[PDB]
Amino acid sequence: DLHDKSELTDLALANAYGQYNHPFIKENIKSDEISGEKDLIFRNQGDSGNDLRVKFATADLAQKFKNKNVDIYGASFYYKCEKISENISECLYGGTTLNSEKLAQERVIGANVWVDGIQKETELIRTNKKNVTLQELDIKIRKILSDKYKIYYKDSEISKGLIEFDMKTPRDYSFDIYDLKGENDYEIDKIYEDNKTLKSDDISHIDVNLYT
Repeated sequence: DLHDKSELTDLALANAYGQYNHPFIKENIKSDEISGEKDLIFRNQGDSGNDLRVKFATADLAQKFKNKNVDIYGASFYYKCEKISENISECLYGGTTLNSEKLAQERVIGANVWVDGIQKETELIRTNKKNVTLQELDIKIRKILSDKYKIYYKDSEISKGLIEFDMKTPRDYSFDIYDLKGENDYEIDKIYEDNKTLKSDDISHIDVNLYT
């Protein structure tokens, strides 16, 4: 039972359309500043000079990355992002991996895609990270699905969709693309606050099934 796009508000759709098409990506930056037990602050490193607040589910996660060089890839937002200082604060959940943890060669993952059961062109996503967040993978697939199938347009035909990430062992992860937790990003993106990370070389493939 997949959620229908009709259940979403115009604001939820517009927010999803914006964030999945414009991921926040930063390579090799470092915060030695914890805020509110569970957040790391990167001053001046958000978009357009803004400060970045990266939010984690736990103090242990924030502490793991404190004073480490990291790469960030995640969905960013402003509304309800807790103020840091005088500069504008931009936020993101998780999306964080150690910059030193890199593969010997790029991993390219293929996604088989179907719309009403009809097979569409394979989609390809890639990473050089030894450990990659599930958030990054999800965003890279939703970006292509948005580009090609307009999944977050209000009037486009797609009304249901599931993305499944399968490992080389019997373990998978999945996202129902219309099961948004709220209409604002600060709530929607909490699905990434666990900073869930997968070993890139243990990922097998991705399945995308969309329906009208």
